[PDB]
Amino acid sequence: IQRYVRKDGKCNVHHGNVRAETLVFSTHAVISMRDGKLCLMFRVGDLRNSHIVEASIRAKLIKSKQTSEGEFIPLNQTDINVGYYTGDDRLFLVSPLIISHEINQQSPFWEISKAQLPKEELEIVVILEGMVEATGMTCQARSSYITSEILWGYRFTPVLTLEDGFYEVDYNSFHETYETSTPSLSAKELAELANR
Amino acid sequence: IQRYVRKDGKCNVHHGNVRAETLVFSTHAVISMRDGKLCLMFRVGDLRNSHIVEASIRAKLIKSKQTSEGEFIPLNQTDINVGYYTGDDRLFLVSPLIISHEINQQSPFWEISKAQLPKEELEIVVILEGMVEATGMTCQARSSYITSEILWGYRFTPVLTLEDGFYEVDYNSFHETYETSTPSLSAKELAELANR
Amino acid sequence: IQRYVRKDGKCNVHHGNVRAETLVFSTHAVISMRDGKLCLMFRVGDLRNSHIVEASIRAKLIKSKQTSEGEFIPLNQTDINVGYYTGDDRLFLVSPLIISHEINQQSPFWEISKAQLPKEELEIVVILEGMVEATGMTCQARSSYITSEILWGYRFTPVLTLEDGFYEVDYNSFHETYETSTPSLSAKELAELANR
Amino acid sequence: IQRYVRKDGKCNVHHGNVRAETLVFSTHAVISMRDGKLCLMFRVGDLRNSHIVEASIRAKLIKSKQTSEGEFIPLNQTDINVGYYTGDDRLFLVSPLIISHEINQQSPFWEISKAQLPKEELEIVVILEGMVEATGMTCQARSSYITSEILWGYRFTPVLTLEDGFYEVDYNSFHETYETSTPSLSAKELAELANR
Ligand SMILES: [Mg+2]
Repeated sequence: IQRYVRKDGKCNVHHGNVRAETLVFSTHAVISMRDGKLCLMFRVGDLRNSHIVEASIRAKLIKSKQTSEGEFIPLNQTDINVGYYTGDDRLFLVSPLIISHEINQQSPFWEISKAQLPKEELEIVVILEGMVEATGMTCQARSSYITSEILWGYRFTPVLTLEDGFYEVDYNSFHETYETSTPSLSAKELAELANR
Repeated sequence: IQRYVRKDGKCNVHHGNVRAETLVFSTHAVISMRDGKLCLMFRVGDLRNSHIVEASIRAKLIKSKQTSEGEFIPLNQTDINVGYYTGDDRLFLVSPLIISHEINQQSPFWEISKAQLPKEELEIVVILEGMVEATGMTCQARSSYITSEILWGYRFTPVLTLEDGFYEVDYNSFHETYETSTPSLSAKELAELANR
Repeated sequence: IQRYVRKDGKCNVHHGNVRAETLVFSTHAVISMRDGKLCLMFRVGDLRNSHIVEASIRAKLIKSKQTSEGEFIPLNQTDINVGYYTGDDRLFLVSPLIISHEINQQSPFWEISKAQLPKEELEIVVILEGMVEATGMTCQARSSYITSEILWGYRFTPVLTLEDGFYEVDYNSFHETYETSTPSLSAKELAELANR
Repeated sequence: IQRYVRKDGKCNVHHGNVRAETLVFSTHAVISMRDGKLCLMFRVGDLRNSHIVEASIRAKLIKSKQTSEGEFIPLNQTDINVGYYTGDDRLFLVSPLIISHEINQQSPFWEISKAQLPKEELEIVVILEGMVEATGMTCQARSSYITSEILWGYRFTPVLTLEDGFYEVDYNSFHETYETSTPSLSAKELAELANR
């Protein structure tokens, strides 16, 4: 069993690193099943040459909406759950990670089906926050996924491989994704169907 | 669909910006229905020329009170819920936002009706907190809404408009508000009535 | 109605202030009823000449204990609830505040009666944390309450008075406390008795 | 009763201290019963010559996994509960502490028995985070526990002793541990058995 982190806290990624370069999110987001739940996921890269202390991830849904009373909100913001409750948004960013927002009753994608997706006018804003160990200062990295950028029924290619006592990152695959069998019903719909 | 945030994280607000100027809250707060719940809301502006990382919002109710045991607390503080539980107080401040505190059983405005409002001796203190990307340092901006400053049965004028691939802010409307049909019962009261 | 905080965010405490001096906790802690719940409370002062951004309060119970399996923990730590869940530990420190830990089933003082108190070998450690606006840096102030320092059946004298459009703090009363009718049963006990 | 923390906030540990040296986690982790619940625990040392403000602890489980849909995640991360919900991960690090993750239904060790442990391919990554009072800057200390490093059915030797009005730390015992009667069933198993 090859350790990921050594006893003295130095990680075993990127042989011969030194722990500006900007951080990178995947260009696309994918939606597909993980242990019977539908999930929207996007990938978030590390910083090749520095740790990010107190790193956290959050996402906003930006979407215009009209309240049952006729109030119209341009570009309304609401928070997408990417680990907030269990502390799984407190990232340990030492190699690219797939962040997953599980689509449940409280998720805004609850009723969005495959067909219905390309119709919706929305944008996921993703936001990484954390203190760069090296620099001492607080960073923020952002990115965005509009409708046409969320690929339904795909999964992220793995990029992490163990080679000679270090784990190397094939950054070429970073944005690459592949197709997999995935129902085209909405989450709400899978739930109804399952629950009888 | 015109993006709000570009792939590399630069937002599309305030054409030709550069991301001291002080931040601004609305002068008044409004109370009115959103999807069948009564809501107290106030607006909170952005910083025209800088992002605010790890920006959060909180509000205190300052109100003198007497405990059933006769203890009298001058200017007692209690926390107003403006997204604390779901992470909707973790703001993405890139254009003025209406913050909403939904008036539920645990809200102190639960039993405050329209008539009853101008009678109560209270003050909402609003507090924005966050690190100014530019400056590196932690900012705090505060403001206040006393009774006469909460307008019952109004809504905030929208200020956000898309113009030629950027979203511009009509800062003139920032404080402006308009009237709308709104019941004059208290939340507790609407709840009773609805629940039979 | 004299405002506590002005529209531009400047508070109306300590006429002619300028917003080292150390922060101060009360020398004693008191235990007494507030709206039918028993409460341990201690007072925590402000900084006469500076705000404290992102100010929070927490408390630890330090008490030696033996697990049902015979493991003996010297000076075991467990967290005392002083607003953690509702965000009432996120302080707005602009005049001395009484912090209250309500003694409920999950509080370690649940079964501690008046008689039983002076028998217990314990220490409350109180810890204020926050960034000094002036200094830019993170402060921590601590203090402690051992058994003999928790006064049962008392209340904190008020210190806050409005004088000519500013609220002045009578710092003399800061530590002073007074007696009030308070049952000498433990919380667990009041609960049983009440619940029949 | 010898105080642990004095009225003015100075702690009574390490006679003649001055409040680089690196922080230290125990080399091993132990698993054993505390008040009828099974617990994985590891020890985390203080900094002999400085306090750590806003100190927090978190742990990740790193373990490769395959989703019921065949997706294979190398070195999957999931958060281990070490006080997140009650605020017991907000440490008061003034002498080495045993951090305890109670193994319940939501813990990944739920179904891991004594026999089954040495078979599993996993790694606990532990991460201390906090601002060094002295230095002004944010620190991160990390360490790791692979399978062979978690000792089943052991307890941490105590290291804290009161000597002449100060509490001294026998740093020799810091990593030392001892054996105790402990069932070899998994938590899930003890639960079933107990619950009839
Ligand atoms: Mg911070």
